[PDB]
Amino acid sequence: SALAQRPGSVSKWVRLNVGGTYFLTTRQTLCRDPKSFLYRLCQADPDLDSDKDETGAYLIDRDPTYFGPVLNYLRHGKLVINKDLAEEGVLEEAEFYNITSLIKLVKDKIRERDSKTSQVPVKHVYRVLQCQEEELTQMVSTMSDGWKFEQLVSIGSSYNYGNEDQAEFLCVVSKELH
Amino acid sequence: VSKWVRLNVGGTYFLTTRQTLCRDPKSFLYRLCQADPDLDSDKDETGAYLIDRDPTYFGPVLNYLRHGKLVINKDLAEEGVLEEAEFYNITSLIKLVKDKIRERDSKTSQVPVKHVYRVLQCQEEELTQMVSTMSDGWKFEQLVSIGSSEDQAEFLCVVSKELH
Amino acid sequence: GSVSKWVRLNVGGTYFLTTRQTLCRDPKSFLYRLCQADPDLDSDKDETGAYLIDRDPTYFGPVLNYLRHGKLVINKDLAEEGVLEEAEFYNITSLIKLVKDKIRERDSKTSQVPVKHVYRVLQCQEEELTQMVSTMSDGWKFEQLVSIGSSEDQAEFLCVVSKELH
Amino acid sequence: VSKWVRLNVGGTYFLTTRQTLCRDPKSFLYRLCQADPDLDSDKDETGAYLIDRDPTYFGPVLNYLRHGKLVINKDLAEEGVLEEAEFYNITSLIKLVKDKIRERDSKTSQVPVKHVYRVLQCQEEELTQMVSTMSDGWKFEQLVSIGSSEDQAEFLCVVSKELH
Amino acid sequence: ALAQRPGSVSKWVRLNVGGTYFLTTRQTLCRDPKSFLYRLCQADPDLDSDKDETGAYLIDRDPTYFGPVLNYLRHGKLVINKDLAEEGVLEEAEFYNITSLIKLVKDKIRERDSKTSQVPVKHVYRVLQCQEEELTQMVSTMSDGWKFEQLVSIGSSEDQAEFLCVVSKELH
Repeated sequence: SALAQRPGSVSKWVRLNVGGTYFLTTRQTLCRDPKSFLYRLCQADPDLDSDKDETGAYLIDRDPTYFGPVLNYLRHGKLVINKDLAEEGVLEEAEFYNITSLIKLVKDKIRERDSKTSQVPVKHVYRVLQCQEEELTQMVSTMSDGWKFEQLVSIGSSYNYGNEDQAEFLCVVSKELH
Repeated sequence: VSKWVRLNVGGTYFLTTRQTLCRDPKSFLYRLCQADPDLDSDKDETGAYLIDRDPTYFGPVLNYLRHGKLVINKDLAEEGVLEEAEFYNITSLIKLVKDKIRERDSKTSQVPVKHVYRVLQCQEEELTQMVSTMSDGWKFEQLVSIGSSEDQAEFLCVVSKELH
Repeated sequence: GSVSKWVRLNVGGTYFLTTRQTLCRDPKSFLYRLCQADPDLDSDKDETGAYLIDRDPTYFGPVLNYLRHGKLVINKDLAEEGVLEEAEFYNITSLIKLVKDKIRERDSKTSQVPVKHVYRVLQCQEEELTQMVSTMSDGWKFEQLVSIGSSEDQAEFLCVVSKELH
Repeated sequence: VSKWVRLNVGGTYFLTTRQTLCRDPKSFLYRLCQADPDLDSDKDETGAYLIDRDPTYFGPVLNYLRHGKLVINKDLAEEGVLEEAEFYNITSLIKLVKDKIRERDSKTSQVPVKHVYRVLQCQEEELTQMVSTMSDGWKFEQLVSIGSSEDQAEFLCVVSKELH
Repeated sequence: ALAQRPGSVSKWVRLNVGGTYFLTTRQTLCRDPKSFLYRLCQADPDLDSDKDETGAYLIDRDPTYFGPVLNYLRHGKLVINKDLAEEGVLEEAEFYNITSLIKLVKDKIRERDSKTSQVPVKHVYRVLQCQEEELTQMVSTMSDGWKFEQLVSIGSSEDQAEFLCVVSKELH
């Protein structure tokens, strides 16, 4: 019944037993955000000397898989998620441990990808080129790079009017905008 | 008399508290929680309880029993979850697990987001203008004459939009 | 009337625990010899008790799952071809069927057949044109439309619309 | 020189039988199948042989030696297999993997699925029919009036078909 | 009591990176004299307290990104699997200070973000002209690779012609 704490109670290197798969990290990493459950470890908390085991690991009834990204964040202040981990189980772990900074960023991600699908795609831009027939072949083959043919449409077919008169063709052409 | 319980699930070991293995008291797991003299021999030398089931699927099961949510990693197949939910007898989860299966099954739809349309009208003079100026999201499908000889039309013109 | 219940497998390095009884679902399979406690494999047992098996464990999961619950559970990363080979070596006829249905299921899914279309020509005068196109039922896409004279009564326009047949 | 042999590729143990490692006698591994006096420093406490390489990619290789097939999990990089194949020197497997890599590279590059076209003809009355009764797989492209105000043709109508 | 450890004067070096043990040879870690690792390579005294109860040196970083690092060293080539986050490697490269790696790791991060290639693979366009009678023919005896686009009528009520016809062709 605690006479005093245990020889490792302040060690540099701390062993966590996050739900089964043991983790390794330096006590001081845990002192990054001083409102987290884990900040207790950082400060030698004597309430934890019954949730430590045989190896002197700290125990944690939570999911080792999801924990990683968290422990990394504490290590360098960055969000790392492999492409198969499910970000919501990262949220649930961010809350449980209580890392106010992180939780903001996870829920940023969660929107960022519910955004990522949402779009109206490729804001196409259109242009109406006009020419006579005598240069139709020309106008079509000498379009600019990237632009596509959408439609063209006659404007009067069956000889002219007088010693002058309106062009003869339109042509609408498009381009992407990625 | 320990708060903690080790589980040898198919081979790999799992750590968790007596407290988490009784959130649903009809389950198999509940007996462990209850310090049962009928699952004593099903412990190994290091103390764990032995459980002839694949663990890679037993993950999400144990998470639910912790925070009451469903957490499935993109690659893990739901169908393998369900079997473990049903083997362990955790009805509330099974409900959730079959809702995921119906959830993502119905996504085979090649049934697209319905395009709405509009039929614009303008004269020749403001046609180039009309086209280039075109508002946000609207694509161009076709235009047509109404004869280039009382206003009525000079040109008509169709255009589409997505509505997801 | 003995009950030596549990047994450890050293499949390819990574251990496995499963009950004697699980390994007696297909009595024509290699694993049935482990189940009967065969003296001819006492020298394929290491120190820790387990049975040595010179095969890939990443794929031996699905195979052992079938013998627990009689179903085919395959994660999306694991390639089914590897489940087949293991299924053959261990010799689980029932399973070798199931695994070979999966492959033909999927390796004939990647064959992408053109979508069929149904096509109709409507016909609507100028006034009621706008109305026609913007009201269209679900699925029906636009295709073309043509003036029939652009200038008595008749019909003013026609129009082709179309719809997937998935 | 027993029967069973333990490796230790990159710090994650492998188990296999002498017999699997003699398949190719011009590969590094072959020395571990004979019982080499000069690869006995590189044994550890557990008796296993030590190998400074990456055990992710080593699996496939070791598989090929057991049953002569190139099995790969979908996520893993073939380029990493190639490289581990080469190191160990299995000329058979380097060929199989350099097949796999050519087999899927330049995947995203098809010869332009050629198109064949027709030009259907009809009159006022059967118009609706011609379109509504179109052969399997042909697509609509364009239709044309021929002078709308003793019979002749009234409507000409182009149509395509993909040739996969 | 004898003399020395059947395994002290050893080529082999155990790391306990973030909690999952890695094995490698002294000769491997030394590939870049500038890196953090180069020190454990050379059995540094200012690290003899980051070793554990069984000889492996300790590193507070994430193994699941380490891998690639320890590979590049072994064989001077960048390997990452399709599911690992390329960004997370950059950090583990920058912490260890492997300069040649950090030029590669970033070049891949460009390489695939630098790949919105909706870049319209080009099309050349032509304008054909044929009468009514030989209008079915043109369309079908049309050359290899060309597609149809649109066609436009020219005056229905002298031999010349009666229809234009636009037709595309891809430029792969």
